[PDB]
Amino acid sequence: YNVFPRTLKWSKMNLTYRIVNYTPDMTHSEVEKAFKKAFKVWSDVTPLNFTRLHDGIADIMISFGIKEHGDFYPFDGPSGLLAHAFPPGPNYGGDAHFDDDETWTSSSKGYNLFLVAAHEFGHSLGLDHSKDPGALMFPIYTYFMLPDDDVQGIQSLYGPGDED
Amino acid sequence: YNVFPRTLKWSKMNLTYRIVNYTPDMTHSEVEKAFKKAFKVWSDVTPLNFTRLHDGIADIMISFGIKEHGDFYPFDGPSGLLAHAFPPGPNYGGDAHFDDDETWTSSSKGYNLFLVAAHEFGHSLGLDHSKDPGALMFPIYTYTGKSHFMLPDDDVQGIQSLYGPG
Amino acid sequence: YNVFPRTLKWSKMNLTYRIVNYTPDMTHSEVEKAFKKAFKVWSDVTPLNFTRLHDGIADIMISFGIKEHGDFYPFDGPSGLLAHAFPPGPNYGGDAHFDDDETWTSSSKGYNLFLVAAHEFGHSLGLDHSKDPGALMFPIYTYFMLPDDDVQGIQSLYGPGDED
Amino acid sequence: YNVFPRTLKWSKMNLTYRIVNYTPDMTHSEVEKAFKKAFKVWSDVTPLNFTRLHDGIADIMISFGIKEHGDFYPFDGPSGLLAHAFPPGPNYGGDAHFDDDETWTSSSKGYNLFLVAAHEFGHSLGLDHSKDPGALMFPIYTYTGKSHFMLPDDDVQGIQSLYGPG
Ligand SMILES: CCOc1ccc(-c2ccc(S(=O)(=O)N[C@@H](C(=O)O)C3CCN(C(=O)OC(C)C)CC3)s2)cc1
Ligand SMILES: CCOc1ccc(-c2ccc(S(=O)(=O)N[C@@H](C(=O)O)C3CCN(C(=O)OC(C)C)CC3)s2)cc1
Ligand SMILES: CCOc1ccc(-c2ccc(S(=O)(=O)N[C@@H](C(=O)O)C3CCN(C(=O)OC(C)C)CC3)s2)cc1
Ligand SMILES: CCOc1ccc(-c2ccc(S(=O)(=O)N[C@@H](C(=O)O)C3CCN(C(=O)OC(C)C)CC3)s2)cc1
Ligand SMILES: [Ca+2]
Ligand SMILES: [Ca+2]
Ligand SMILES: [Ca+2]
Ligand SMILES: [Ca+2]
Ligand SMILES: [Ca+2]
Ligand SMILES: [Ca+2]
Ligand SMILES: [Ca+2]
Ligand SMILES: [Ca+2]
Ligand SMILES: [Ca+2]
Ligand SMILES: [Ca+2]
Ligand SMILES: [Ca+2]
Ligand SMILES: [Ca+2]
Ligand SMILES: [Ca+2]
Ligand SMILES: [Ca+2]
Ligand SMILES: [Zn+2]
Ligand SMILES: [Zn+2]
Ligand SMILES: [Zn+2]
Ligand SMILES: [Zn+2]
Ligand SMILES: [Zn+2]
Ligand SMILES: [Zn+2]
Ligand SMILES: [Zn+2]
Ligand SMILES: [Zn+2]
Repeated sequence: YNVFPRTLKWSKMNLTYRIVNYTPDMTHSEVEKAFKKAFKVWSDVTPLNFTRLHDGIADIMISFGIKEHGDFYPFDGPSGLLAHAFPPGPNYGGDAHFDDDETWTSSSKGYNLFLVAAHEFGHSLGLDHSKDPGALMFPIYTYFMLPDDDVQGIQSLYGPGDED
Repeated sequence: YNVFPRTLKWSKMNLTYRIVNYTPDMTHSEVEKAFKKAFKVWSDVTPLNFTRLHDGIADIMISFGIKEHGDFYPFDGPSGLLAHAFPPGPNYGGDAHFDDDETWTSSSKGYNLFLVAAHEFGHSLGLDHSKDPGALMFPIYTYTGKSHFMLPDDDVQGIQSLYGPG
Repeated sequence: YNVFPRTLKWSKMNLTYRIVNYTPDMTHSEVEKAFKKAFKVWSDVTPLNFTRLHDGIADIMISFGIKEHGDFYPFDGPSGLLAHAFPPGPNYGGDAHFDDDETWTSSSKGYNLFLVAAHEFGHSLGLDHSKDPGALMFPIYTYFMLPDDDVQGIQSLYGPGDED
Repeated sequence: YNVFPRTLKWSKMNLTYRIVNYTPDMTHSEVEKAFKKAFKVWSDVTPLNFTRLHDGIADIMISFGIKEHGDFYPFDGPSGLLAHAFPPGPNYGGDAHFDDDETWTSSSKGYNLFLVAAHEFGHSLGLDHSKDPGALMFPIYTYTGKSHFMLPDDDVQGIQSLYGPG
C-alpha cells in the first residue's frame, strides 16, 4: 500500500516543460533564455533536471494569456496580478501562466520575465510564499543568487542534489 | 519559507457525505446502496463512520458528470478515465466525481459503481495507489463476478496505518 | 456564399436532447416526463421535433449540478439562481443546467421542474426574456397553456409548424 | 418577447485588431505579416480598414492557445479543429483563436497561418461557410502551393453583400 506524501511535490526528479506560446514583448530566444535560467536557479540546488519539450504534454506547461485563459484565475489587465502557477500535481498541476497585459522584459523596465518566472517555478515545484522580504518566494515583486530561505525551502522538498 | 503541506488524513473519525446528483444508469436506491456499501468497506476496519446528508456541504461531496464538470480535470467520454477523487482536506478535499459517460451498474456490465466508489473513497481517505495487483487500491479495474467483496489485506493495512483498527 | 442568419436559432428542425444526470428530488420517470412535456410545449406550436438520446452528444445537453459545474455561470446554493440555458449554437449552445441545491418537484412545492425547464428550453431555442408578466419567458418564476407572447416569439423564429 | 438578434455586420468600417500572443512556430515578424495579409484579403475588396493596436482592447482580439483556453470551446490537440472565430459583436465578437497544437507556417507545411487566418477573419466579419468548393469560406482546408492568393469570386460576393465594394 501507499499513503500520499506529506507535502505537494513531484515524485520524480526529471521534469519537462513546454513554452506553449510567446509574449509579443520579447524575442523567442529571449523568452527561452529567461525560462532556462529560471529553471537553473532551482536545478542548481536540488537533484531536479528540466528538459524542454517543443510539443505535447509537459509536466510544466507555460503560457501567456490575458483575462480568462482556461482556469479559475482570470487575469486582470495591466498591473495587479502578474502571473500564477499551480502546485505539483496532474494536469494543470505545475503549470505557469503569465499575464500578457503586463510588459515582459529582460531588463529593469516593466516586469523582468526571468525573475517572475523563477518565482512562479518555485510554486510549480511546491513552494508557497515566504515571510522573508529578501526571499525569491516573498509575495511582492521587486527587481542572481537564490536567497538562502528559498534554498532551504526547495531542499526540504527535494534534497540538495550534488552539493558541489 | 512555506511548502504546501498535505492533509495526510481526516482529523475527525465521523465524516459526512452527500450524493449531489444521480446517474441515469441505476435507480436512486441502487446508487445509494452502492455508495453505502463502498463506505462500509472502510468503516468496517477503522474507527471511521459515515453519515449521509441530503442538503448543504458534506465532507465528501459525490457527483456524476461528463467532460468539463467544474474542476478543470475533465472527463473523457466512454472508457479511459472512470472517476477521480481529491485527497483529505477542506472544500474539494475528499470529493468524488464519476464519469457518467461510463455505464454504471450493480453487476459485471460496464463498471460496477460500488467497486469503483470503494476505490475512489480510498483516495478520499488518504490512500494512494498500491503496487499489489490484488489490492482494491491497485490502479487497474478488474471485476471478480462474485456477489461478495472482501477488502484485501494490503488495503486493510494501508487504511489502518492512517486511522488505526476499528 | 452564406452570411450568418439574423437571429440565434437552430438551422434544423430535428433536435436531440440528453438527460446527462438526475436530481435526487424526483424519480427518473418523473424527470423524464417533466422534460418531455416541457419540450412538447414548444413543439406543439412550431415545426420542431425533439428526440431523446440516452448517451453521446445531443444538441441540448441537460444536467443537474451545484456551484461550479463547467462554465462561467456557477450556481449559488439554495435560492437565487435556479437554472440557466445557452442560446442556440455549437458545443454548450442550447444546453440547460439546473441548480440541484434547489428542491425540484412535480408539484407546487419547491420549484416545479416542468415549468422551469419549459422556460429554460425557450432560451435553448432562441428566446430571451419577455416584458409580459404572464409570459413563460418572463424573468421571474411564479407557479398548461403556452402564453400568446411566447407563441409569437417562438414562431417568429421557426414558423408555426402544423397549425392544426 | 425578445429573441437573440445577431449583429449581421460591423457598424463601422474602421476596425482594430491586436495580436495578444504568438506561436512558437514562426517569427513575430512572420506572424504579423500573415495576419496583415489576411486582413488585406478583405479590406482590398470593401470599405473596411484594419488598424493594429499593441495594448488594450481591439475589436478583433487574436491569440494562440491549446485545449481549454478561456471560452469553453476547447481545442483538441494536433489536427481536427484548427482555429475558430466569433461573428461580429462586442466582447468576444470578432475574436480569433488559433490552436497552437497545430504547426503554423508560412508555407505548405502544417497549416498556412495566412490562409487559415483569412478564413477565420471571414467569420469575424459575418461570413458563414460557403458551399462553393473553390471558396476561401469553404469548410475544408486545402493549400495551392502558389505564392500568390486571389480571393475567389464567391467570397468577394459574400463580403461585398455585407459591406459593399471598396
Ligand atoms: C525578489 C522577489 O521576486 C519575486 C518575483 C515575482 C513575484 C510575483 C509574481 C507574481 C505575483 S502576483 O502578485 O501575481 N501573485 C501570484 C503569485 O504570487 O505568484 C498569485 C499566485 C496565487 N494565485 C492564484 O491564482 O493561484 C492559482 C495559481 C492556484 C493568485 C496570484 S508576485 C514575487 C517576488
Ligand atoms: C479491485 C480493483 O478495484 C478498482 C476499482 C476502480 C479503479 C479505478 C477507478 C478509477 C480509475 S481511473 O483510471 O480513472 N484513475 C483515477 C483513479 O485511480 O481513481 C485517477 C485519480 C486521480 N486523477 C485526477 O485527476 O485526480 C484529481 C482530481 C486530483 C486522475 C484519475 S481506476 C481501480 C481498481
Ligand atoms: C410562468 C413563468 O415561468 C417561469 C419559469 C422559470 C423561470 C426562471 C428559471 C430560472 C430563472 S433564474 O432566476 O435562475 N435566471 C436565469 C433564467 O432566467 O433562465 C438566468 C439565465 C441567464 N444567466 C446565465 O448564466 O446565462 C448563461 C446561460 C449564458 C443567469 C441566470 S427564472 C421564470 C419564469
Ligand atoms: C481555400 C480554403 O481555405 C480554408 C482555410 C481554413 C479553413 C479552416 C480553418 C479552421 C477550420 S475548423 O475545422 O477548425 N472549423 C472552424 C472554422 O470553420 O473556422 C469552426 C468555427 C466555428 N467553431 C466554433 O466552435 O466557434 C465558436 C467559437 C462560436 C468550430 C470550428 S477549417 C477552411 C478553408
Ligand atoms: Ca542539481
Ligand atoms: Ca495584470
Ligand atoms: Ca502540469
Ligand atoms: Ca505583454
Ligand atoms: Ca470535501
Ligand atoms: Ca471516461
Ligand atoms: Ca452513464
Ligand atoms: Ca409542431
Ligand atoms: Ca440557487
Ligand atoms: Ca449543445
Ligand atoms: Ca435538488
Ligand atoms: Ca472582439
Ligand atoms: Ca487541433
Ligand atoms: Ca504550434
Ligand atoms: Zn491561469
Ligand atoms: Zn507567488
Ligand atoms: Zn471532477
Ligand atoms: Zn485510483
Ligand atoms: Zn451552467
Ligand atoms: Zn430566463
Ligand atoms: Zn477559443
Ligand atoms: Zn470556417
